Amino acid sequence: AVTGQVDVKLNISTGCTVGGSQTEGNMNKFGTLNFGKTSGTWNNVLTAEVASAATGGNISVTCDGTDPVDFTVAIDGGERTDRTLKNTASADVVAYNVYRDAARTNLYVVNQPQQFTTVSGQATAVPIFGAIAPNTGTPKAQGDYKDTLLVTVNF
Amino acid sequence: AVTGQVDVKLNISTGCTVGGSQTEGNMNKFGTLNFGKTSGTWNNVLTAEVASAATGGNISVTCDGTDPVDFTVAIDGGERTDRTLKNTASADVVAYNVYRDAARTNLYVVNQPQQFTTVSGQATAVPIFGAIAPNTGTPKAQGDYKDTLLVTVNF
Repeated sequence: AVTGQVDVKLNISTGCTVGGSQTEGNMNKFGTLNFGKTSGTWNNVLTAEVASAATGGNISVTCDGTDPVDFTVAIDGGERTDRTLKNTASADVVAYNVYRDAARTNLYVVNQPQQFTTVSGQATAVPIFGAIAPNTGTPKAQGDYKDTLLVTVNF
Repeated sequence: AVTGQVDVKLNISTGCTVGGSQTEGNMNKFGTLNFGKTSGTWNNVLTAEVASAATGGNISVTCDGTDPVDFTVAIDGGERTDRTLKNTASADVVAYNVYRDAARTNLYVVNQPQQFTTVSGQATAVPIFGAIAPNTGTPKAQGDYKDTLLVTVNF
């Protein structure tokens, strides 16, 4: 019998809120990274942007304050922690990655707070640009591949 | 004068130990559930994970032996027994809950042994995922809200 304590805390004072999300039960549904349909072996880098579940556009984070606030954005490694989509039925995997800029260069490194700014009376967008490498080796099995990345807007 | 007996017992043989805790005086400090800063009325479900007081990551329970032991995890209802954080100065309360899975579905029911597995030469993590409902009604007073959940790793 090892009984222990867990201090719970919350500082209600002046915070920042994330728009574009829908409450899926008790977990915020931020959006979808839909690469679309594809064949077994694709030569072009498959690339799609996150579509917020609430509006359809990009996640719009706004801060409830007057002065500028510097908030951070961190995305985790997915269900299996290595950013791989898994086929619903078979065990095939599809490696992918999420970048922050339009040219697939600034990668959202696993469990890292990619910095962000937010200004007076405005909603800043959180671009989560997906990208998949060209698979010109083995044709992955037919079906639907999925993953649930947990995006962590933290301060 | 009602004098009575209390039998004390301890079976020293082959037990299981919880890592990630720090001994706060004579009580094991397991960790912190830090939801962060927030405004009076938040529309998004505030959500944070427990951070072990010893390492900063998740509580890592390991057992001492060779056969996989099945240990249980039970969390209580907090200081007031209804999972509410209380403002340090005023009497305002903030209802919350702790779940076991990443999607806020498998709730750690009050005083219930949520089952767990553990194999030899490995440490299993105890995910205590916090979650707070969207308060879009009354703005709670400014300040710090706290609670001390007692996590009970028992066999």
